[PDB]
Amino acid sequence: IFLFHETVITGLNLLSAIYVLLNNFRNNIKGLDLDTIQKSIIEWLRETQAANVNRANLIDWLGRKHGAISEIRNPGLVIKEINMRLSMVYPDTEAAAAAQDRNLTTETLFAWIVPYVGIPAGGGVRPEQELAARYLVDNQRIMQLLLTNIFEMTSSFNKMVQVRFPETSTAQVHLDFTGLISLIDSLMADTKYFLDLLRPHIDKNIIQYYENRSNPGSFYWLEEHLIDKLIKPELGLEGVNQIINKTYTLLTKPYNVLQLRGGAQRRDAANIQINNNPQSSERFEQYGRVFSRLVFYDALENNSGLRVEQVALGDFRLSNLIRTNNAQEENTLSYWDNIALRTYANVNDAANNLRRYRLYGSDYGIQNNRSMMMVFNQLIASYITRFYDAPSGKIYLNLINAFANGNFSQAVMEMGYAHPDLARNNNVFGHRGDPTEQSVLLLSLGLILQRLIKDTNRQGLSQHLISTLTEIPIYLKENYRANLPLFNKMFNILISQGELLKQFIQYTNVQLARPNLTALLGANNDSVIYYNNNNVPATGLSVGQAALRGIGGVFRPNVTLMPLGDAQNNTSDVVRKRLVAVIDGIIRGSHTLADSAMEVLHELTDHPIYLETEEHFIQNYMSRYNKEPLMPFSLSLYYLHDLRIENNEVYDPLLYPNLESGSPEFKLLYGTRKLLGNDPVQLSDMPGVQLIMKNYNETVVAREQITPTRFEHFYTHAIQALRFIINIRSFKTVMMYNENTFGGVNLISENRDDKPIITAGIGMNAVYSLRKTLQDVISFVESSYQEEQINHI
Repeated sequence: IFLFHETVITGLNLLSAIYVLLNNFRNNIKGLDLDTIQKSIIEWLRETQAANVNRANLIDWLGRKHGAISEIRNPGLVIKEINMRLSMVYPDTEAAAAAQDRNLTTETLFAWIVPYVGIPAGGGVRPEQELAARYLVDNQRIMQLLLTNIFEMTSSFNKMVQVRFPETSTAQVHLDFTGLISLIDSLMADTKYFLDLLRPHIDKNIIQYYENRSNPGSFYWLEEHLIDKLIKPELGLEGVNQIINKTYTLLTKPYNVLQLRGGAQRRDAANIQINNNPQSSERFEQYGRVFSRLVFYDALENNSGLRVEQVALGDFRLSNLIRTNNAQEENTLSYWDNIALRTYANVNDAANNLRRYRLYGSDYGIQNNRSMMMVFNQLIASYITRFYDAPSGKIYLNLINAFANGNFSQAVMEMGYAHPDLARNNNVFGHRGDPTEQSVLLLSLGLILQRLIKDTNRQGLSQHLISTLTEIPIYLKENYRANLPLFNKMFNILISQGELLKQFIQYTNVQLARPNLTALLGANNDSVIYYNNNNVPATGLSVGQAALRGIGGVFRPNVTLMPLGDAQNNTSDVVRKRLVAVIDGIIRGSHTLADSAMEVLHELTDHPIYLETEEHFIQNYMSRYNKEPLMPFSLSLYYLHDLRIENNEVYDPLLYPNLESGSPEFKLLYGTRKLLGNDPVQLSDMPGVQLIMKNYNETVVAREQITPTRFEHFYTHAIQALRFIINIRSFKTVMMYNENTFGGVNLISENRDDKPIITAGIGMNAVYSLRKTLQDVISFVESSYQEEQINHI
């Protein structure tokens, strides 16, 4: 009964979770199927009357099936918005410098294609219909969602799902699923094996309840939907890969070009025509804005597309260190009062008017600004916050030494090598140029770390630093144990995202040009930050930009921020070098902090045993109750619970490294820390898994017993599946702009028509941890009365 729960039900829940993710992945990729979208648009133009040529009619069309051409789940997401200013996507193909380019929108294109509806006598596609298939599709949105979905899915660990680039004639991108497929076969075989073994001792009704194909989440239901209709054919996984490749190829292929000039008086007049003499850059869709947003920010949109409201510096716990010298000295952090005479605001107006752009926070995890740079800086913020003990006012030096005194000593000790996230009030974030490899750290966090390394008391001794581990409080070492692995894994997720983006940029022909930013925004060609007819030069000499009294500004030209520039400063080659530079900076910082986290962890006497709620919990439980606490592997599946949604994006507080020692969330993280990691898990690292095995073999006779190799194999496959699922939904997905993506879908439901893992309803087949609260799980472990918990199961 207990063993059945721990083997059959656990394996069925894990396989069902794998199916949910794979099926949602399939639906998303089908939703971004560019081959179908283009062919359907051409068919629409072939079969539509001239009067019905409008975006509404096409949206209705794509929502329907037309012969072999499949419907699209969400037509409006992949067709350009009606008023999308076309110069926002196609670089200067456009003349953004006029008030006539303003009347040039997708509406103009729909008005331009009216005369080229219908089929020529030959039956072949019109050239205009091929141009319409290109220019009417929101290609940038497709590329963004495709990249994000792939990046959520990519699972190089355990060689599960590997994104390989075979650069042949097609712009080839392949998702090798062999590892995940072999793992699915393995867990299905193990699930069937324990079913066969336990059939004689379990009620026939229970076995049929977990086997009958009509019951969702049963073994044979999975054998139908997960294997027969997904892994090995409905659209199979290899067909999904085909659509991924074809879509990416179609996104990056050469096309014929239109001359997008227009605007007689309104948006239904066309100076548009075929351009049979195009520049090379126009034959290719450009995705510089998309990649920019993925890395740091998309400067073209309001506030560079970020959520950056000016807040008092004291919103952050460590605001007293957003400073320039010791606490007892006179602060010099200020802002430019007048640029003509280069005067600084005085102490009072500086301390009262200075605001921080809220790109990170101390009280929450990653919940906004899911770009690589801002995720990176928010992780640093939480890092310093969690490990700086306020009552003592100390942080362990080895945590930050390599970062602030080593690889990133420039961003912390020198000025200009950080993004300026401080300014006087009534100065919005605005439209901001590209950072460099050396300005991916937020200036505010750099100043904090500078204060952490350098601050000294009146006797010259270090103010904030503890030099030896022996003097770290106990609970803080517990916090180390539980949170440092999360920090390492997350900085490595950033590294993996950056390296994979680099492989896409390098091993495919994608063009990464930006539009004519200065024309669209009306900014100066020397402007490094522009917002509402204010031009911030690369010197940073603008009223309100942060500065240091008596020394100068926080901007270093050609380092802090690049000019936003015109189309010529926004070519695919240029933006390519800029994106890769920012990526490399993120990667270097993440490597350094991750190595430091592991270094401090290695110095600690860390022997994680599965579901110890705290140090020495097992031995003390044995001492008090003379028995070994129940720690079934099933409880780890609690992490498969529904993620939290905020502003349509998932996050997971349970699996964010800001947890506090002794809390229930912390106890789960402390118990499952090696299980969440990437290291092999031996069966002695899970003592309750070994005890349930021994207790079942003591009852059954030789023929029906289990080998420590069959148990080791099942659980190796149980570990891998759980890690694959968790790494998708709670990490890769959470650390990226994930709206309209598959990674964060709920795996659980109380409706069996909704999900194959059914909790608290007709068809309920979920493990104990998915039907109960976290407190129930922790007490499941820490209760003396084991018989009543076994009675629960």
